Amino acid sequence: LSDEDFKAVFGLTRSAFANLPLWKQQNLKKEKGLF
Repeated sequence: LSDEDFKAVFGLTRSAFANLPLWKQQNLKKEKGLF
């Protein structure tokens, strides 16, 4: 997924995602079915 696609899926950029704690990233990926 490119940045725009990622933002379309997660509602935030990959940078904003990386700005999140890794457990939050885990939960988000698991939530959005991309784990």
